[PDB]
Amino acid sequence: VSPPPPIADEPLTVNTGIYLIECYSLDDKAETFKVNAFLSLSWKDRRLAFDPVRSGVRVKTYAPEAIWIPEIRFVNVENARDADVVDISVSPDGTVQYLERFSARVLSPLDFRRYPFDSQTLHIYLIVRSVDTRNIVLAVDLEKVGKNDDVFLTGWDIESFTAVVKPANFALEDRLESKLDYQLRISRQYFSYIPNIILPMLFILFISWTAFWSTSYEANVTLVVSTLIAHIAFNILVETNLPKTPYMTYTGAIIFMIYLFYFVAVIEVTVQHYLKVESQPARAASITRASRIAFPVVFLLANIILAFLFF
Amino acid sequence: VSPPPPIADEPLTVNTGIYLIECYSLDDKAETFKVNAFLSLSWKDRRLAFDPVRSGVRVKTYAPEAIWIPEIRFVNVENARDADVVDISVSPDGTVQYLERFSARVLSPLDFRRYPFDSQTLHIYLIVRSVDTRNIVLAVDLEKVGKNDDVFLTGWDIESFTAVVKPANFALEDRLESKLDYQLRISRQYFSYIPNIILPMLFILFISWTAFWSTSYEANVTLVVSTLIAHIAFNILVETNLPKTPYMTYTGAIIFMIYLFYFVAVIEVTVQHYLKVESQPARAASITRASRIAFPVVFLLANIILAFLFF
Amino acid sequence: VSPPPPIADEPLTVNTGIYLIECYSLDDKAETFKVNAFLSLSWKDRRLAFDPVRSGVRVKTYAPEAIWIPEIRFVNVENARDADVVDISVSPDGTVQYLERFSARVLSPLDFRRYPFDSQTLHIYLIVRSVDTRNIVLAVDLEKVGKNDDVFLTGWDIESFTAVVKPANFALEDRLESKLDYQLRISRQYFSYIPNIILPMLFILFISWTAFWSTSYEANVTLVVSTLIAHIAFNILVETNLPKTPYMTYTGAIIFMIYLFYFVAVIEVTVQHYLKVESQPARAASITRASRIAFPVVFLLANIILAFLFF
Amino acid sequence: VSPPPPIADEPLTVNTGIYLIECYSLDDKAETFKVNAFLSLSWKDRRLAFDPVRSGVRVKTYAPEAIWIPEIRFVNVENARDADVVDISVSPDGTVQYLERFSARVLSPLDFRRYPFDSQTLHIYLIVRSVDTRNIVLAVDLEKVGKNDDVFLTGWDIESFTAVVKPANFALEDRLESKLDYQLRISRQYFSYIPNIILPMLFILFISWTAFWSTSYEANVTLVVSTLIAHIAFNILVETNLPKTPYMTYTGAIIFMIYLFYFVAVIEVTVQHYLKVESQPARAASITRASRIAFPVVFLLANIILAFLFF
Amino acid sequence: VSPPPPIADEPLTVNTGIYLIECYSLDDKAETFKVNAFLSLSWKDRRLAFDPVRSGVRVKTYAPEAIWIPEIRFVNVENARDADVVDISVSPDGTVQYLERFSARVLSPLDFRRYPFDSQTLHIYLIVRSVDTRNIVLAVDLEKVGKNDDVFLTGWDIESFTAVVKPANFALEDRLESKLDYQLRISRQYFSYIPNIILPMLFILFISWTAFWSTSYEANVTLVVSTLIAHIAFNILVETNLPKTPYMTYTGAIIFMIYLFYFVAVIEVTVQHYLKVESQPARAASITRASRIAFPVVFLLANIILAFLFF
Ligand SMILES: [Cl-]
Ligand SMILES: [Cl-]
Ligand SMILES: [Cl-]
Ligand SMILES: [Cl-]
Ligand SMILES: [Cl-]
Ligand SMILES: [Cl-]
Ligand SMILES: [Cl-]
Ligand code: NA
Ligand code: NA
Ligand code: NA
Ligand code: NA
Ligand code: NA
Ligand code: NA
Repeated sequence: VSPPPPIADEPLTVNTGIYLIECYSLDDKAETFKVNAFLSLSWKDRRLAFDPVRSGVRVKTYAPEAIWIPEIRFVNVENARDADVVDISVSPDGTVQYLERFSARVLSPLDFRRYPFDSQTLHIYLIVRSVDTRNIVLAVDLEKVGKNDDVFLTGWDIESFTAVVKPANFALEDRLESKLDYQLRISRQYFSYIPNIILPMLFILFISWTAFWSTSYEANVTLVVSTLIAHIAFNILVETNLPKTPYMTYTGAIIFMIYLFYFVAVIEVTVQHYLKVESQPARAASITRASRIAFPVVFLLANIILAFLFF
Repeated sequence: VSPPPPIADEPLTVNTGIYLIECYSLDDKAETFKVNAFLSLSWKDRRLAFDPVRSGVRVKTYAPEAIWIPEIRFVNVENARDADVVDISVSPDGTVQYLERFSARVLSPLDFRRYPFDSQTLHIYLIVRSVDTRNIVLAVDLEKVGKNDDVFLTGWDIESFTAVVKPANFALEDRLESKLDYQLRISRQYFSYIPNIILPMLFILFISWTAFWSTSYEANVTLVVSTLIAHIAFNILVETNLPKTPYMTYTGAIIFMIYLFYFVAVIEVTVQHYLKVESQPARAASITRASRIAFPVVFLLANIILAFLFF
Repeated sequence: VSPPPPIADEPLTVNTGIYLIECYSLDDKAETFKVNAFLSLSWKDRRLAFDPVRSGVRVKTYAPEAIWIPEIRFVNVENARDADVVDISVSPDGTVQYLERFSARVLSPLDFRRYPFDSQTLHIYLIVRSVDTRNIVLAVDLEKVGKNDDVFLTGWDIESFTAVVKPANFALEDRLESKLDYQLRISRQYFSYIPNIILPMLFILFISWTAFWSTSYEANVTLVVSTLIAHIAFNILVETNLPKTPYMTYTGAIIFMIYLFYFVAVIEVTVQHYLKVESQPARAASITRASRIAFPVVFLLANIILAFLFF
Repeated sequence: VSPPPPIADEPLTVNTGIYLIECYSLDDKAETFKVNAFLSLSWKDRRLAFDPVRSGVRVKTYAPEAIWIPEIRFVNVENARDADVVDISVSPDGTVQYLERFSARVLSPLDFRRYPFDSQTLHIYLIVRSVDTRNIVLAVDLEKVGKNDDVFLTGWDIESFTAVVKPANFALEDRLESKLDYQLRISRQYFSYIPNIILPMLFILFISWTAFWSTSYEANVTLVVSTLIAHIAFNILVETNLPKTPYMTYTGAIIFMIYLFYFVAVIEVTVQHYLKVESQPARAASITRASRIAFPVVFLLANIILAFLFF
Repeated sequence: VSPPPPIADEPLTVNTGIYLIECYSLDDKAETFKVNAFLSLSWKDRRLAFDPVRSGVRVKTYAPEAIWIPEIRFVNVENARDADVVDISVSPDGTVQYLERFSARVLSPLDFRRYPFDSQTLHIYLIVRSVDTRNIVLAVDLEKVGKNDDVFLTGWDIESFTAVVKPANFALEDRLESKLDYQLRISRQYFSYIPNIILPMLFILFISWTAFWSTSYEANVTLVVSTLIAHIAFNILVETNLPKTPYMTYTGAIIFMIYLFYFVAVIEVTVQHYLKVESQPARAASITRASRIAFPVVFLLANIILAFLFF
């Protein structure tokens, strides 16, 4: 089969629409998500036109094999989409109405800078390669772009599913390609991070600061070192749920900065002891008393500065 | 092939039934379960009707290709179901009896609020898209709905497998859709959680409270900090078996609240020592004596309040 | 094609046989195992009978397509078996001899009560659905049931591979189903558990009891708390290799009971210190001296009681 | 199609050859390895004979479907090999030269007794089932057996890839089976084990022995218990990279024996303290002084004995 | 179908080109990466030639089945590539322009010597086996070799994608083979390693050195042993993200060497205590004072030596 012939030299417009059914498995480490939706395509093929009076019927159904169907592919998919044809319907003028149900693992990158208080724009790129007979251009039928109300992405809030109506028309391997951008705007449900990582991490830090109300070196060493290891466990736990970024993430920055607080606490604890042993507990008392105010104040200000830089 | 013709303007009723053979792999993190079942379909096609005297036979068997079969899909499945046709049998009046054995990974969300003392309703949604010739409506043939006696879902108790007999008939992409709700009611086997997580977690908490019968700061610091680290390991272990929820789970709440008890124990231990050093062991004795009653009482009441809010 | 016709009203007997070539991947958590075997089927179809004198051949080979083959399925399989036909041979009387090679992930439940000193009976269920023309019944040709000598299941000892010769006939969706039970009897190789989990776990417990020969509270607290944490690690390591059971496993019971020994050791250590501080070291000495005998004796008797209840 | 006809009662010889391209994914836990190779087959089928003077073409090419091809299977594979036909060349006498390139997950058992200083022989078993027309026997055309130079198996050294030229001809389910043995000899690259597990494990053990130059019970308890916990982590780490064996592995034995050294160190530390408290530091001094020589000497001799038994 | 006939004895040149659409999943442990590209093939088949005047058309499209297509395979792929034909276009002279979109898991080895400051050259090898009619040789059509701007390999910087224009022409199983080398040059984004592994690891080491400003053996033992355990946790975390190499990696060397610093710190701490107890605190003071300079200086020089050997 060959593509439909042009009336004049116009390109063939394939109207598209994606309707999300099931949306799942957003892998932060892999920067992938799995989709399960409807793909609706529509184009005019005059060769398929018929008289509704003479034929009796208002629409004609065809098998994919019977007629010409545009080879529509997804750009950022991992493997080729799994698709199953729901319907192919021709109206008297030759307007073909294709519908298929598909599933694909889509590879759209993520910006972890404000993690876990981040929002993402997932992309689904539809593309079409022009044949030698004629150039094929994509379009968005906005009435055929939507999503189910049940559509739920675990640990995420789905904000919008829209399409950038003007396609990107460009050359690739000496043939004209028409790309379309479907954007799924989502925002992370940060709630669980608070009682599971953030608050536990702050509690262990404040426990390390009880060393500023203790003269026992052996007890302080235990307090600051033990809590530093729990902080190491939280750093490891966090960096497992995330990929290696060439930039600093919000949680990454807080986690990193807290190491400096542990390091300075070890110095204070060491200084206090050296001074006490050197028979200068008065000077050690001044340093310990100051640290009680300095550590919370510097922690609170440093956090104001970080939240400011990141948001 | 085309769909059966209407005697009048009535829609075509496809009677359905799901009989679960094997139910398995309930992933709490993914909110998926795998199923292995029979899917039975029954509809009347007058074109297939025959005389049982003239033809000799009582029923006629057909290959799927020979006749029209309604396109039945599952809504909340992950990928398209794996199905294999068991039988197609036509009765003299034209009543078709389709049977297929399928497997699918079903995506039904879970409510972890009362975890691990939760009960779930897993859903299997059957759907059908109306063709242009005529509208297709689903029905439940209750005699062809069930579960095998052997059906076991590891770590769960299977309560019931029923179907909401009235379909959800609605419009989608300008065509009628008939959705059916098959509900699998299950309840978690919480027993293992008690000797593996709950009791070990309570033992480590009570061990931290032996610091209220000790004047040794060095020993108390070790007792409360060491047991706090074991509590962190239990928090990590628990949050691995579960997905990130935008709400508080029952175990999540208890685990979180227990951090506050560790934090207040560190404060008491610190106050006792400061007072002893400040040569006020009488006042430190009053606080330590009070804590011995306060901590268990507040723990017991806080737990009564939590169990009340959650159940 | 249609099934063979009955000489009288008798059902059609399909003689079966499974011969294991490779047996592997027993997942304790999933209660699955992978199998790679031959499935052999034999039934009489009089329509296929021929005179060996007139025809020239002793046996005739047919492609699956050509003749009627009974639809045999596995009940407890996860997904449909992967099968490849080795041979189809018809003798002069019409006796068909089918052979295929297959692989399947079989879902047979396990009894972890005596873990890791448990024995299991894995099941492979063959089933057949009767058609409208005639009822189909399964049989066991014992000369065609066996296993290769090389057959090895990693971490397990293969005891026997037999079949329950009388099928389990029952009605399902108003049609006769003939089920067959192939049983693979295996027993766990517990050897590794001894130097990796059991002996390390006992060593850490005995180390906690060296606190009964020490008056140093700070040292005892460290001994009992540190070893309790290593016991938590062993509990976590063990519960990862196993699924969540609604019953107590043997290792689960020992692991649980050992927590009580750690809890009572913390109490003794606390009592000894309180008494020493209260200037009653004579009474604390009596308790410590008693504990030295009590703890090993109660541990040894409690273990005799457990081994008795479980074996 | 039928198998080629004989000249006499001679069996049909299918000449074989395996040429490894890619060798990878050696799973120690699963005792599997993945292989991407060429499987070459050759047999004579006089029925395919042609005159090139008349046919124009020295050799004739065919699609697998067009002619009879022996059903050659692998014994020890997990699932059926993924194969793609490269070439089928038929010369005028009727000699078929079959080429395919496949990938398979071969299941060949491993001997971990000398781990990580072990050498393995991985097996790839080719098999063929005789048909009723005539018996089929396998052969090795040594000119078509080899491996690529680039063939690298991560963490292993590939020594040789050879075939046992004489097939194993045996009876199975009353039909001749001709099995061939292809052997891939490999030896583990033990180097990473030395700086990652062996030396770290020895360092922590020697650190525990610094307790023989310390009179501080509190410090000794910390030294021996802390280092014992690091040894538990190394035991856990090692047993994760390995399956549960019914025998003792070399690393398993060293790891196990080291527990006894920790247990005896705890006894010495306890004895020293009891004696010091009992006002017998002279006797405690004798035991501590002896331990300084005993522990390294017994460790060194025990290791000589183990290396001797294992190698 | 047969291959195109030669004008003379020249081989058939198949011009190739790979253009990467998406590049993903670089597994350091497995030494694999997944690719999704275009594969373009061009060769002349005079049998397909046509006059543009007489035929009207400028180019003729064909289905893969209609015409002869060279069997191009990838050497270092894991399983056979997933490919889907985009276009086949024949010019009047008989020049075929084939295009297919494919996905494959490519197995190219990695050099972890400078990890995580390493650069890699990933390879994609295209190969072709000569048929008996004529020899087939590969070529690089540089205008049809490239990558998309969006191409992102998580945690890596993509430097270049080029092809070694001269193929490797060699004999294999008595037929010629034409191999082509496509090289993807990438360099690791080491930035995340600094705040997550390197700086945390240095902080814990410096904390261990605060023992040189403390006379408390009990506190020093805790400082050096606790920080040694956190270093073990970093060694384990690092060796999980990497495969077992027969050479020393840069991070591996630093991690290893740091163990020696912990071991010498334990010795110093032990010597200081022995001397203090032996009533020689003056000599212990000299050693402790020296260690304060020795440890940082030796650490800094040893690191200069390592960076020199590795870079
Ligand atoms: Cl696609
Ligand atoms: Cl479906
Ligand atoms: Cl099956
Ligand atoms: Cl019954
Ligand atoms: Cl029946
Ligand atoms: Cl095979
Ligand atoms: Cl390939
Ligand atoms: Na078409
Ligand atoms: Na149909
Ligand atoms: Na059949
Ligand atoms: Na064939
Ligand atoms: Na072709
Ligand atoms: Na301590």
